[PDB]
Amino acid sequence: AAQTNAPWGLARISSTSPGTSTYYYDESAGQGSCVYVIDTGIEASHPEFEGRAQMVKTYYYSSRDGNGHGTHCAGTVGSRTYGVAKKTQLFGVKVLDDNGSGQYSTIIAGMDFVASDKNNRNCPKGVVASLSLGGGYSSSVNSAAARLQSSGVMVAVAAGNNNADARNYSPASEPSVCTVGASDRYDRRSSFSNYGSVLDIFGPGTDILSTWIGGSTRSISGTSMATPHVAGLAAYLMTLGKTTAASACRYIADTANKGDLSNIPFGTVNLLAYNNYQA
Repeated sequence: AAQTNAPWGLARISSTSPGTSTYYYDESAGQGSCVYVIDTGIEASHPEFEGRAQMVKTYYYSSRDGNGHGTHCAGTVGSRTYGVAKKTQLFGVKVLDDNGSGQYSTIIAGMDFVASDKNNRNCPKGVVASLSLGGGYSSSVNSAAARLQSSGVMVAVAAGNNNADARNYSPASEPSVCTVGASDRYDRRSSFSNYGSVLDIFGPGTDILSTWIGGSTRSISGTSMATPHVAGLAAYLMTLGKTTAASACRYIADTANKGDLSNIPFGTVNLLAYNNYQA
């Protein structure tokens, strides 16, 4: 399938070169997979989600996304226009308040929630969780992400936006999950992207158009935007049967575009997420 005039990041993930604008992908499109977006919520009524999004859990007075961040990330995973995996099921877990903040204890509870809640959902092609969040190093936060991954969920986490080594941030620094840095449309490391040996992969993160609250759209930047590209890619590849939740991060790294990014510090992987779809 071909989506013309796609957001640059979608075109990038199906291309061997920057500078194109059509996204190419297998029409299976993540059907039968599920992606949890652990964030500020999801405006599931947005026409872009086509009834495929729902809130399953909140720790606050509402499950609604009063911020926009979670809706934007969910849009990059799975919206009809802005999403990588256009037929996946999206499940929102609101661990962040409407200012975008959340206690680590709530975030941990949300990860353990997903590890159990997947047993209440129909996801025959597999389960992914996208975590566009983080703070300073915490062994307990890393352990929660490790448990979620161990339970059979492909966990993708943001590297962070500090232009620093991600070893000092959580859950970015957890070895067993997929830690995602950000790139721009010219294949440069995004100016804010964290780096370091703990990164597994880069995805599009600068000037990413996606869904927003109030039935709208906007373009924002962050490793928060790169992470759902990778989460959606994992769901898409799992639906194709090419990989599993336990092996998808390694598979994405195996099949990435290699050596094409600029300003990657010595010792950080130079790998850009790529669907290897041959139309």
